[PDB]
Amino acid sequence: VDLAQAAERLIKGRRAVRAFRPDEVPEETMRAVFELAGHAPSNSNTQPWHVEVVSGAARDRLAEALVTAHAEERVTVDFPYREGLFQGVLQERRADFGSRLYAALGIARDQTDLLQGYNTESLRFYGAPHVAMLFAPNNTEARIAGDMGIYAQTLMLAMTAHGIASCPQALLSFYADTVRAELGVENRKLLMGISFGYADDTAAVNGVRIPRAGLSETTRFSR
Amino acid sequence: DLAQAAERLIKGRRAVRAFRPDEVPEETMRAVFELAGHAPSNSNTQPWHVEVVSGAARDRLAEALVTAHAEERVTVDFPYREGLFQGVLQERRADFGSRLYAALGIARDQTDLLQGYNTESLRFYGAPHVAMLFAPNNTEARIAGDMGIYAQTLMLAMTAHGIASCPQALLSFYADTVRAELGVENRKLLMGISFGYADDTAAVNGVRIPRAGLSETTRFSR
Ligand SMILES: NC(=O)C1=CN([C@@H]2O[C@H](COP(=O)(O)OP(=O)(O)OC[C@H]3O[C@@H](n4cnc5c(N)ncnc54)[C@H](OP(=O)(O)O)[C@@H]3O)[C@@H](O)[C@H]2O)C=CC1
Ligand SMILES: Cc1cc2nc3c(=O)[nH]c(=O)nc-3n(C[C@H](O)[C@H](O)[C@H](O)COP(=O)(O)O)c2cc1C
Ligand SMILES: Cc1cc2nc3c(=O)[nH]c(=O)nc-3n(C[C@H](O)[C@H](O)[C@H](O)COP(=O)(O)O)c2cc1C
Repeated sequence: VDLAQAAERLIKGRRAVRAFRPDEVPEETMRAVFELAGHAPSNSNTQPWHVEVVSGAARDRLAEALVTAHAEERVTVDFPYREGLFQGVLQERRADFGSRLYAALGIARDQTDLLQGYNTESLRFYGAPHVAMLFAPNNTEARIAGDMGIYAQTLMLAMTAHGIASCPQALLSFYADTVRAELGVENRKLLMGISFGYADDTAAVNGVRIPRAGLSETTRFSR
Repeated sequence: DLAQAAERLIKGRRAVRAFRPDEVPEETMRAVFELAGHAPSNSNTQPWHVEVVSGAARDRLAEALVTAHAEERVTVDFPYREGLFQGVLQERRADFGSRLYAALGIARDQTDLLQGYNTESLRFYGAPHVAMLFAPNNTEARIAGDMGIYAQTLMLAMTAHGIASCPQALLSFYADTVRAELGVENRKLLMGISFGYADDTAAVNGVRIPRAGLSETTRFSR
């Protein structure tokens, strides 16, 4: 395996997977993956990430607690929304993603109950046997959050290298107090959760193909 | 196999602080930046705007940064206040600094040497190219997280083609200077990434920065 070919395979191969088989990732493989992810760089080598990996009965209790919190409207998000977050082309991209996702699920925007069933399953980690909750310092701002993203991508690519599918989910961070209470975590903010395991390649949702903007839209070269 | 190749990329990438003058071939640069675009993001928003600078334009930019620093014209879009890092995070920062400054041969009391080192850092460590990572005006934690996803995708794509890199928060302390030299408006500068081919004869490139143990950053429960 040539390095240039390997990076293309990992980077393009990793996709947000929304339906998993129940089979667990072997403990030795999970150890190798999370050890490798720790090699992510960060400002001054601060490594601000605190990662809680949940499996088995603890993962089942956590899924049920999230479903209950969602039903009781107990939203406890650590990161507030900022006005005008997605305007212009950012809004166009979100709308296009939403349309492709709902078309792959076979759901129309007006089918409120079907959107509910789908979102209940999202809180059950899309059936994934494992979830990694990415906690960050209480004073996390843009620079620290950037490092949390560097880590998240290092982890997802290390998972892809071992045939482990993943879904990064901001949704899980909307019930941060529930995650903290279940896991006994104190004085840390929850940025996202990453559901992981082995993809169910028969699920239509895993056939969704999300495009990218391309060089003309993202990059400029000057000399 | 793929598992070994991922280990080689993730562990092989290091912050390189001395470069050869040789340029990255244009076709390789286009392939690397197109591959980096495959980074995921919230709702596929892809909030990144990247300015890649080379040749005479890179020289003019480096000299403008050197001048801004010498004149104390610091302009920051994202604050970096002292005390941002506490407890173990502060000790990891101090431990890194002790390792870096020992490799550079610069003591804590050497103001003239620290100034000379910072001048070279604003000259992108002699790298033939620099990528300036611009983010939306209203960037907060979630959007910044996506910028980080992109930055790591880009650095690993570079490593795969034997391209060395150094992410630099330092360059974001002269945001108005970078904006003016590049004709950029209404975007915030998060960081710069200097890149090219490592000068393997430089002592600074021999530094190996460790990581906290898996037991220190990760907790498994069932
Ligand atoms: N307002 C501004 O202009 C700011 C600029 N920056 C820049 O952004 C980058 C990031 O800064 P930072 O993350 O602090 O990294 P720095 O390299 O500045 O400092 C990293 C660590 O090394 C220590 N250190 C500094 N000099 C020595 C030495 N000779 N021997 C041993 N240890 C040493 C620092 O202590 P100490 O606490 O004494 O610095 C700190 O613990 C740098 O280029 C910095 O100059 C960062 C923040 C604010
Ligand atoms: C930080 C972050 C948070 C995300 N949050 C969610 C989420 O809550 N639910 C979800 O279904 N997908 C979520 N996504 C996944 C995407 O929507 C996806 O990465 C994007 O559409 C690009 O598609 P791809 O990853 O399949 O290439 C998130 C992605 C990231 C990077
Ligand atoms: C977002 C970010 C900003 C950084 N800023 C600087 C910088 O301004 N100057 C510098 O010499 N190194 C900078 N670093 C590089 C590191 O300090 C380095 O990644 C860390 O010490 C781990 O070492 P390694 O990348 O060689 O494995 C930065 C790293 C990141 C991820």
